[PDB]
Amino acid sequence: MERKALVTGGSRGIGRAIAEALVARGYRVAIASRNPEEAAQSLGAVPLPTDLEKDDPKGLVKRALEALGGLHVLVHAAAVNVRKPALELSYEEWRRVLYLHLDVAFLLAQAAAPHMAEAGWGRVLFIGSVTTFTAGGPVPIPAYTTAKTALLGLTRALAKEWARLGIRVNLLCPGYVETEFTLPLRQNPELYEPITARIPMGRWARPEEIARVAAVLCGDEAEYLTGQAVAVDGGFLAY
Amino acid sequence: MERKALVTGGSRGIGRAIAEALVARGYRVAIASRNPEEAAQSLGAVPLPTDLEKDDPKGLVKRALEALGGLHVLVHAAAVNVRKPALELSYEEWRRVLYLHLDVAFLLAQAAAPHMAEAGWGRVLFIGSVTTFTAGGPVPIPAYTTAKTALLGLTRALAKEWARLGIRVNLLCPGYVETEFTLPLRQNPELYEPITARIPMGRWARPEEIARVAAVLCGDEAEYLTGQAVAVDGGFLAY
Repeated sequence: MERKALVTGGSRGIGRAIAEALVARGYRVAIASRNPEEAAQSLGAVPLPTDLEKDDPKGLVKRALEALGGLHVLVHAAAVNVRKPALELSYEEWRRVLYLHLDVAFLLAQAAAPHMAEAGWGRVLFIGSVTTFTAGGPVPIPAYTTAKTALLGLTRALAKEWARLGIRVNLLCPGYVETEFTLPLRQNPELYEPITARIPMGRWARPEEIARVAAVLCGDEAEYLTGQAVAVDGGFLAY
Repeated sequence: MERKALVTGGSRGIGRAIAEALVARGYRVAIASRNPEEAAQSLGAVPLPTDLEKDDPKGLVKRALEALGGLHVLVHAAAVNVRKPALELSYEEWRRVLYLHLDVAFLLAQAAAPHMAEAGWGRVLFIGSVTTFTAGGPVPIPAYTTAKTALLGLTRALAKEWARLGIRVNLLCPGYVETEFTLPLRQNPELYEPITARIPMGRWARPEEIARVAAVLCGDEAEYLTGQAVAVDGGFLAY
């Protein structure tokens, strides 16, 4: 395969859809997650079992390099969250969310960049949220909101630093998507109704619809597109 | 051809590159401009001679419908500007810039929407600028800045209104691109140097690089992407 890609959180939800879209583009893909074997076998990707809440990120990148024979694309779609308001949230919980979403994003990108630079072409795709621009509405998710907003700053910073190395860095911000990660949200009218009423398209996205844009940001289409957030939200933020 | 597209300002610069990219996607394209015949013949599109600074916009849309047998995509890339500071600018000049960039955007979209709605699928692509987010730096372009920023509001408004009609509306914001429209800017060190120093990628874009993203926003990739600005600027805004 052409481009070599590593997708964390690639066995479920959005990550899985992105991995599938990249395989469809002819990329050699490695899927990292706690239990990536089923997804890897089904999608035709390389499985890299890992617990990114504990395992050294650069170690995962090394494994990806060894498994793929190079590294051009990094998509950090790993998911996790502690849905509690700030007054209830413990520092440990705050750190758990910020570590996986933000610190690991930095560590993975830092480790992957030299390989992309050597190849003279790279794409880093961080995953944001509508909470990169708002506070989540009826849902108490301060840590998640902070982390997903922080990613926009990291995106701009790395895009600036690595622009001359052939690397493009962007933040894909999906809106409300039908996935297991959002399963608890959709199964409650008091929350689903008010949120959906603000989506002009009147429906939540299918993971594959989000992946179409992720693929663009991981390809030649993004040659002159870097340091930006791209929201794919059915019109939610515009409402 | 599949999708039917109308591209204004499609015989030169960014518009021409977008028209070419759409033809490459298998779309039946109509190019509108003062003298679109050479471009239409070269690219394999339908020429629609028109002076959008004077001719009724809905009349152009009608001609496009007749020439293409339908209408799914509208790209308003027509260009014009009066580079004078606010204290020097006359109301007539202010209106000239706002009319072509903004009023005509509204009139063209308003006329095209019913046809897209009937087809159950549509894409409206307005063209912004880095001045949709800033004031142009060393260049005195208040009218242009105002118009290109206004387009973001129009984009959100129309995206919201037409979401359930199958229409997606977005604003492609190109950075500094090598075109004849920007020819006077590039031929002056005192202006080119300070601007380029703020582009992380260290170079201006080729029209075709911008068109790659325009094509995405005029295709199925943008199914769940609406009411947004997408900046393709080599990292300029992020710097």
